[PDB]
Amino acid sequence: EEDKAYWNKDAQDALDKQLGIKLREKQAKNVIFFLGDGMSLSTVTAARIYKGGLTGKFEREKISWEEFDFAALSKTYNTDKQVTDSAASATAYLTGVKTNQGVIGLDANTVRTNCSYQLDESLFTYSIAHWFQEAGRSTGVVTSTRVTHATPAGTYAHVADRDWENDSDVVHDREDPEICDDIAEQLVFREPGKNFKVIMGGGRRGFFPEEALDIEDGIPGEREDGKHLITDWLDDKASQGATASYVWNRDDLLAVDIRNTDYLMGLFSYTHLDTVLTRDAEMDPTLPEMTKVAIEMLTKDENGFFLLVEGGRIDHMHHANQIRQSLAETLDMEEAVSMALSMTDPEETIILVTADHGHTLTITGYADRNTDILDFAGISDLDDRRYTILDYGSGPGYHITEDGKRYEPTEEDLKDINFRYASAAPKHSVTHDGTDVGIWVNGPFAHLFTGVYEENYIPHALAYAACVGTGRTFCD
Amino acid sequence: EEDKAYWNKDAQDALDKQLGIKLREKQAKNVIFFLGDGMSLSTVTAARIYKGGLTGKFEREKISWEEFDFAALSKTYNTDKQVTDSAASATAYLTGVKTNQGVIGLDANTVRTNCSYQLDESLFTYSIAHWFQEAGRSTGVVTSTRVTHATPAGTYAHVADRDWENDSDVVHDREDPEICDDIAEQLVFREPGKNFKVIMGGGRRGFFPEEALDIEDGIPGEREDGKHLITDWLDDKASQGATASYVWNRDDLLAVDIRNTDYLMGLFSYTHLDTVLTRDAEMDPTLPEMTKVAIEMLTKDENGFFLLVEGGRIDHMHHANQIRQSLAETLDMEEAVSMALSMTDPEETIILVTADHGHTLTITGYADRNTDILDFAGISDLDDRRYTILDYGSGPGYHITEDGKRYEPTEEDLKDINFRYASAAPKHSVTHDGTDVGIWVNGPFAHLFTGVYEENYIPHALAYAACVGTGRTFCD
Ligand SMILES: *[C@@H]1O[C@H](CO)[C@@H](O)[C@H](O)[C@H]1NC(C)=O
Ligand SMILES: *[C@@H]1O[C@H](CO)[C@@H](O)[C@H](O)[C@H]1NC(C)=O
Ligand SMILES: [Mg+2]
Ligand SMILES: [Mg+2]
Ligand SMILES: [Zn+2]
Ligand SMILES: [Zn+2]
Ligand SMILES: [Zn+2]
Ligand SMILES: [Zn+2]
Repeated sequence: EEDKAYWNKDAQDALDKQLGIKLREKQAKNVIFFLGDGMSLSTVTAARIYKGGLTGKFEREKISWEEFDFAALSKTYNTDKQVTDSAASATAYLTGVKTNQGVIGLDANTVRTNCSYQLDESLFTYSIAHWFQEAGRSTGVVTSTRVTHATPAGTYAHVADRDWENDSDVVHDREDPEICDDIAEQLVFREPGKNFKVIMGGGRRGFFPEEALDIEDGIPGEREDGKHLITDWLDDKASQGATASYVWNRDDLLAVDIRNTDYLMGLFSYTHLDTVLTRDAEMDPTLPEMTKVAIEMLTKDENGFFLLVEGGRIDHMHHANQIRQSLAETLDMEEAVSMALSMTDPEETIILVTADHGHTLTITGYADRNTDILDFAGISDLDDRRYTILDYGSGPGYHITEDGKRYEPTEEDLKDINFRYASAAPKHSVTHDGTDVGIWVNGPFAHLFTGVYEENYIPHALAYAACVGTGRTFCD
Repeated sequence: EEDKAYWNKDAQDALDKQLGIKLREKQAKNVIFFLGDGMSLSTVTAARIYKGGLTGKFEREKISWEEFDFAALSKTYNTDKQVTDSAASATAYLTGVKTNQGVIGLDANTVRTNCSYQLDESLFTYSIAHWFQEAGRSTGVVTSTRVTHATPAGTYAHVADRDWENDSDVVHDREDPEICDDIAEQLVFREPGKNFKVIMGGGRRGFFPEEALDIEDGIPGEREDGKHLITDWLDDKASQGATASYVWNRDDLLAVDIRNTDYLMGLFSYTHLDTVLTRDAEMDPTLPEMTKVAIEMLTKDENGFFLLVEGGRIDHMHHANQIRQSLAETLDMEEAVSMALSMTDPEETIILVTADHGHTLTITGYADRNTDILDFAGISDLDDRRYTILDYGSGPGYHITEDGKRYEPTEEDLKDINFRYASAAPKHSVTHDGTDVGIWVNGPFAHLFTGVYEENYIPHALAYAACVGTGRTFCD
């Protein structure tokens, strides 16, 4: 059992592992950046125990990226808010500069929602993908969200409001769609987006007009400027003499001819991809399946590549206080990191996992070891009503019953994938959490991540190791 | 302002600092171990912003131990509970073995509250203070809690229930005080406690009987066996030919003759010491003042020393959801680390800061940069009532008004040092939180703390760097 000799051997071994660490002081060829949107340290702990429940190891289970020797903390406050949104944080960890709430790829001079600031080049921050391209290397993005959402957008767009995913969004804010480029336009017509070898995720809707109908669903598009950006993208690649493929389901993705495909656009939903627990496994590729194909394509570039993979709906599930779903999203991303580890060489590939910000998830006491993380924890000594292990500081989970008592979750509630666990402060969408988030790194220069950093440090460190961009460099 | 150039220089400097790290691969002569009881990562972030509010730096401020280059994460589950108490965690991080809820210094064979198990030497786990003693080096302990409380007790005691601080506690559990040694007894009559050079904190009550009255307050003691343990402690020291001092107030501590004093017992309260915001600064020494004298005493040992300093009422305040007091307790500990750093030599002294377990504190959005961390964050779009930036997943803060609405905190509330910030799940005493906690380290072999570790790894790593104990060692 877990007795004295057991823990002592457990510690001495972790000690041996730690004394056996070999530093990797060699250039990074490849960088694969995983981003769990909203993935607080409490999400990671709870997901570890959730995973353990599936495997039978329970609290002793390990999350794949926790096998890395280097972890660090990341401070996420931005230029105007203590609790950052997904846009300003992406600008920090992908372009190296902190910024204002709702702004992508522009500095804190920006006034949110005012398109004029996205016309001023001096205010532009440039992404690590931009740097990889400037260096003659390939770039790609994979996400479970719309490919125009804040996180992926951070690798290529410069907009004064992250809501401006397509031209209908710009118009909704009374800005001029003729001069205010939306994110979907930027991905297809401007750098670095137009040079991405791989683009996968959701958001077909932002790429074709109201007059046209969606592949698969036949839902009218959102564009109001008549542009058919997917065909524009396909034509552009063809006119360059390259082979390009556009796919929208799992079988077609898996059937892609990797050796002969130069460019791959895979858009698997009109909107964000379906969540792990609701998706049709036949029609939707999983995060690890996208990750795999992406790596397969990008690794043809012998000079190296940068790929962003986002576990994006972790955040959306937490916003609704839908903790069961949030944990399943998280593990989809944990399995993708394992996919990436198994396919690449650590003497040449940095795998970095982080979060853009947290969520107000907490893990309360005092359930026994091996208890399902999503179960009840006990009964309250104040109102004699049950409470769950997991709960939140903010969100719609807060519930005063008709007779003015605290809602008591039931056993049916716990199993319901749409059940909202309790919060302390009611809100229609839970707020993000301002606590520092984790960073975990493996590969070349993984030891540049030991302490506590400003979130914007990340890419500057990554550029040093990869030898890209205009800052201090390993090759320098 | 915080524009593009600003953030880029910020990151390049942090990068320069990182590339300048020099490893310390030399033996540790000294080990100073700071333990923030219940000091979750969210507590550290919130305390960082709280400190900034005092210094005018706000979210840009840095906690002293955040200047260290090495941080790591610690997994705190124990052998029977997902969310650990202070007793089992202390056993883990001070003796290197995880154990059952409520148990100190025995392994998981122990059945809580069954004294028989504390009679079986084969189930004993030994503390890093024991190991320093065995190596001919000095040891001490400083805390804001009773000196018999779980945390300090982890350095010396072996009991089947952490409630057994004095004999009256043992009797209350129907165990035999004659053969079931309470914690206060063990500190004075058994090793390693009898050999500590320094003992500071509170809890005089556990050391003298009901028939006797407290120095200072004249409160009858708790002991029911007539023992006067302080005079037993003094007499033991004198009969060894050593000088000893017993002090109970700040003036007297500060007046202690350091060069001529071999042993120091400073007990400043009948019970736990008063909280930072309620203490009488003339009568009670601060956590940094204790730390200073402790180091002054223990550094006379040319062979080295181990010192535990606990910021212990962080936890007690969180239990009541009293967040304002928790943050002041935390900063008292932050200032002690600065005191320790300003007095010792990093080529020879490890300073490690960690928590035993967290608390369910969250940092909600969306207040502006520079907003007082303890202020309101905004108004709920569900019930049109204010909510605070800080709140908890568990505790007595949950409050449904008489008319069945969500209590609305007032401006008066926020300034009241006894006001209980809102929780999501009502409980008389908030539960601890199961989320991983931080570790931050400086000095020799600080680079043994880089990733993610079981909480019991800590002392094994510390022993290696200090060359103590029976495990793998740097001197080996
Ligand atoms: C948007 O910014 C421009 C550019 O300086 C300014 O002239 C204009 O009035 C701003 N709009 C608003 C609504 O503040
Ligand atoms: C306590 O432990 C002893 C020692 O093995 C055992 O004989 C005794 O019955 C136990 N007491 C309880 C309450 O189980
Ligand atoms: Mg996202
Ligand atoms: Mg304690
Ligand atoms: Zn986000
Ligand atoms: Zn969000
Ligand atoms: Zn504790
Ligand atoms: Zn506690």
